[PDB]
Amino acid sequence: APSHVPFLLIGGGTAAFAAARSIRARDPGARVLIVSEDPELPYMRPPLSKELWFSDDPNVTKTLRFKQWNGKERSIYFQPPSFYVSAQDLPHIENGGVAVLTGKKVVQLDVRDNMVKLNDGSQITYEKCLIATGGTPRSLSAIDRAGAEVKSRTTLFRKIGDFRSLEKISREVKSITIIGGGFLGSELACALGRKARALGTEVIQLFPEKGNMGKILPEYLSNWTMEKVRREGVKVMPNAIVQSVGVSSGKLLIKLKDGRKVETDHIVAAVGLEPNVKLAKTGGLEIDSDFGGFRVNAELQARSNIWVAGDAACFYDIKLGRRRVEHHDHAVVSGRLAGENMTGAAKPYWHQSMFWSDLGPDVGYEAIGLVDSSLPTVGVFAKATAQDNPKSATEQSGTGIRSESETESEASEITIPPYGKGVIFYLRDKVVVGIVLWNIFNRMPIARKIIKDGEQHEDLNEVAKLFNIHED
Ligand SMILES: Cc1cc2nc3c(=O)[nH]c(=O)nc-3n(C[C@H](O)[C@H](O)[C@H](O)COP(=O)(O)OP(=O)(O)OC[C@H]3O[C@@H](n4cnc5c(N)ncnc54)[C@H](O)[C@@H]3O)c2cc1C
Repeated sequence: APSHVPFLLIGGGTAAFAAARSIRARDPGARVLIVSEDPELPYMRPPLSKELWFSDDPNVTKTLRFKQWNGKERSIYFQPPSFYVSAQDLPHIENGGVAVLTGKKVVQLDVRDNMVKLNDGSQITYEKCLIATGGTPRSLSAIDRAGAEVKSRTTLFRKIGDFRSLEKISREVKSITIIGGGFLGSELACALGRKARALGTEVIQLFPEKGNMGKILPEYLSNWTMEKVRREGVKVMPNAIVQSVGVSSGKLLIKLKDGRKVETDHIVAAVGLEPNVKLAKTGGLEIDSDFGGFRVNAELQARSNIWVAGDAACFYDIKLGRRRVEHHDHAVVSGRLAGENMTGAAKPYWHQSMFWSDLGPDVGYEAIGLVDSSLPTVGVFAKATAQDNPKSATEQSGTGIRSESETESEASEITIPPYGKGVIFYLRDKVVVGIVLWNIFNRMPIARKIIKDGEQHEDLNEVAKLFNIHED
């Protein structure tokens, strides 16, 4: 570990990588150190629950290369390992570079001193610091009460190391249970379900809601989604609240509050995240008590020379106010912006971050703004053409990272032109405050503009025609 680095990026995920890239774009002599508690160099998370499981290629667990839905291979890593310089070389190497200290954790932050201390005792001073620590998976309290035998047979799915362990479990055991009905839980259900159809084994998905993604999607589409996951072979148990987990026979026994017993060999928990804010206390840094995460100003600053980006940040959304998100898009754009600000840009974060999820190559969702199933919603559906699927969208764009194909921009203008797919408008009064797109692609710029303008929209059916017609 060097003693000092001009740019110190704490955490080695998506936000950290985008900030490193941005810093080096604006200052090509810059010396950037990423400190990553994981053994792996920076990598994107979306394939871990999607294309890596759909690959029929051997070796996938070793190589972490995946085929997109269009059949083109891509690495999980943001860049080849050859592109980084060594941490030892970074302070003096000609033209600077980006180094990663892997397997190291920042445990203390000294803001007054512009210094951090690592788990190994090392001290690093900085000029400009980014906190991009992401978040930690939530447990289920019934699992924490359970024996050591239960805990060792529970995966909190989040990293490469979890893909590798679970993929092997999937080939060894007869039954895996996913707890959580959210996008990630549902992705993993389809993933494991596909492998289990091959092996003749069992996959269960359980959650308290009436259908998959029940907190976000309206009842019709949530149920549709549950049927789709069931068509994959998965036993989906909605209305399921876990009372306890123990052991009975040679199995884990999950007892639901309603009396149902579920027997299984392994549990995967996908019940959300908590931002990694441990450094706030030594730092004296403000955390948002309502939403979680480090509070940041318009420019993503927590202090004059500390920025925060990605899952860890609680920022003021241009239209929603204070919020935190768990969006790949946000981690990329806020990371990039934080890097620009670290190099003097003084730019505010005005981005409206999008989210996507794929349940295999034939089903895709996108979301933007305030998407909460308890709001009044208006769904406008149409029938799918051959191109209304994540596969075609990947084929047209060359990428399956939907935030790249959609673009980050908002449309210039909205003027109106005089089920398998659709748009769901989420309303506050009769203002569209959020939108979900189901099998509709390359219209995020439009959805951003509709939410941004915040006009009253009486006839949402005319507005829907922007989504339901060809792109095109
Ligand atoms: C399996 C999975 C699938 C997903 N799929 C999608 C998707 O399809 N679409 C979508 O929009 N989003 C998706 N997401 C969400 C998206 O990946 C996250 O929003 C994104 O990773 C956030 O990036 P980040 O840099 O803020 O945090 P991360 O990428 O989580 O990186 C944070 C890093 O910092 C490290 N760290 C934490 N504390 C310290 C410390 N004190 N010292 C050193 N290192 C530290 C952590 O180990 C971690 O590596 C998915 C997430 C997961 C887990």
